[PDB]
Amino acid sequence: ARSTNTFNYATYHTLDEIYDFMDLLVAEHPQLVSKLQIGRSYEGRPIYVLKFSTGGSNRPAIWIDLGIHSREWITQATGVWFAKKFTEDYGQDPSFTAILDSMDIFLEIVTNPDGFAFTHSQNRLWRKTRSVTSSSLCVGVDANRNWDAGFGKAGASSSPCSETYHGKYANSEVEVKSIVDFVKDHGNFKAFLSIHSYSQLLLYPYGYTTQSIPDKTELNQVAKSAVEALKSLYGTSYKYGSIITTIYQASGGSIDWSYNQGIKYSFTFELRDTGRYGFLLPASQIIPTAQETWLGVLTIMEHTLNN
Ligand SMILES: O=C(O)[C@@H](O)Cc1ccccc1
Ligand SMILES: [Zn+2]
Repeated sequence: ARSTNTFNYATYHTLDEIYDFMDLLVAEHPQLVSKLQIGRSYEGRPIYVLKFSTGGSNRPAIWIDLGIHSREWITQATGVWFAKKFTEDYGQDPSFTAILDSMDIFLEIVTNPDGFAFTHSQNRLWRKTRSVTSSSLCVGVDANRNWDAGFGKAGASSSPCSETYHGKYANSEVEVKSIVDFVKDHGNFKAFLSIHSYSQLLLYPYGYTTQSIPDKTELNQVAKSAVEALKSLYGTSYKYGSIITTIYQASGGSIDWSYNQGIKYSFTFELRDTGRYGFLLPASQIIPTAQETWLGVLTIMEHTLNN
């Protein structure tokens, strides 16, 4: 792909293709997009975030990350599509234009680059990072169990060989600490969205505790509105609710952490499907998934801009 206009959005790509895509995009829309390196992975690959902004100084922002679990390929694919869509819709879509005119969007397409490279080279279903666990033969940590939110409580495994291993301590994974430092340093994030697959769910906090968040009514109403928007295109049906009541008890998850930092609009999307293909969703479903997920995300952004 010589231009972001010739990149194939309807197929799954490797890490290099996605990193090359980032530079094409910046080159084409220098005034709107910037590439930031917020850290380096365990195996030393750069960790990149795309910043979409029309100016200002430390405008309130929206965080969106994809690919924290490497095998959920539909998420990195949706992230690439979103990056392109942002550049297409600014100045065309009134709603999206109003958002970018007042807020910045930070997009992390490949949150776990080492695991992503591993899914391409050796094990398509790899979920964790690739950090070497000292007193074990088992590699990696579930980066979505490593956050400082009920860290180590029920909903995570203490065994290094588990798919849900939480790691030695909160934020032990550089892929996680890189995000934590960046968001803490920025201090003006208003929304935090973390995308996964599969199950077709829209979740809000909490996963580590049965306690209800103080903003439950509002977040529930936003979730309802976002799922209605998403369903409007292809009829894809999503359920919504707090993590613990909807999926399962899970400790150390990112949105529990972000909400505890005061970032009210903290949500996780679990993309298509419901099990027919699961992690191996056909390339033919990439665009439809991305398009409908965009309506759900845009709904949340609109609420953020106004409240
Ligand atoms: O097991 C997982 O990571 C997610 O799919 C569910 C989840 C989302 C957000 C926070 C905790 C858990
Ligand atoms: Zn996941």
